[PDB]
Amino acid sequence: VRTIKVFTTVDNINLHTQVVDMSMTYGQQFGPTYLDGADVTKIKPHNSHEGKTFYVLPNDDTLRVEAFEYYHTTDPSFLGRYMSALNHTKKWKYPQVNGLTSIKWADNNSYLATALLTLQQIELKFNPPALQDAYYRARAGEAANFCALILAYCNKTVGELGDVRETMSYLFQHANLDSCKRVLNVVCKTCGQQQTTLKGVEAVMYMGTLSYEQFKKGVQIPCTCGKQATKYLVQQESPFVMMSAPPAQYELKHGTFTCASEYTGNYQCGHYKHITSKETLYCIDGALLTKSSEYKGPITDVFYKENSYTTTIK
Ligand SMILES: C[C@H](c1cccc2ccccc12)N(C)Cc1c[nH]c2ccccc12
Ligand SMILES: [Cl-]
Ligand SMILES: [Cl-]
Ligand SMILES: [Zn+2]
Repeated sequence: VRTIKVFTTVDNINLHTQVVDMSMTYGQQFGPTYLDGADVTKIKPHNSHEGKTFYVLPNDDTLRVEAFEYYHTTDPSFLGRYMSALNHTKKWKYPQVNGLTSIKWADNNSYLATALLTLQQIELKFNPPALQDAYYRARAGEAANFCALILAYCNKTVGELGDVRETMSYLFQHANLDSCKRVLNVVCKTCGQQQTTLKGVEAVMYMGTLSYEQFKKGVQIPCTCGKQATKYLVQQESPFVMMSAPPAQYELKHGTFTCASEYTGNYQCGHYKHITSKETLYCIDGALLTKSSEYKGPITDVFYKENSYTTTIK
């Protein structure tokens, strides 16, 4: 009966020394077991595994508390889905483009690259240590854990096409946006006026207009009475806002926005690029950079900086 010592973990923070029997598979001793994202459940220990860290499923109360404190989910499939994604994302390339960590195109990942670039330019604090830790690694040029976590949190698999807005909506649920506040006023000539207050994620996302300036002046929306009403922004307290709309030709102007999602294609099949405003306009398309003084193209999300806005409309 020969043995080696290894560490098991659910979080890569808390390591648990195990003595393993070299004549049994990891799966027989631990249940589902991963080594650097690879599924080694049906593999027998190797002398070179001595002192290495293996991920296991949280199969006791100690490991369940550790997994919940790290990932902020009790979903028992999570660790498995993370590890399966990570097995592929650790093989992607993470180009430095204009001081930002991007992703070289692979496995329909344009929506993920656009989300990754966006997250480096808006002010957001994630609540799960897993997302905070992986975000810092992605900033340091190694975004594999961060991309695999995004896929697991969004219940998406490597290879699937995706929507930046839906990705941002899920990630914003795991961010501290509690103090974000939005006040709206809607004016219908038939129904009269309606003031509402939104908090949290709803306070920073809007669907139907790209222009923050037009949101402040008033946008036309369908009223429940079948007429068009005017909705405008009374008050915003947030460090950014995200303005989305079905893709349409749109002019982006240097210095008037943080960054933007360009989308070419249809609802099922298409490709994202990312536009960012620095000293001029940069278009980042995975590894590919192109720069211009002006931009006109199919835009679906625009991000703006904010702190505190109050309308002067009385
Ligand atoms: C930007 C785009 C989109 C958003 C909203 C309205 C649109 C209308 C026409 C064409 C595209 C539209 N996403 C990716 C499509 C999309 C949404 N959810 C998805 C889930 C998987 C794959 C693609 C998608
Ligand atoms: Cl793509
Ligand atoms: Cl963070
Ligand atoms: Zn009305």
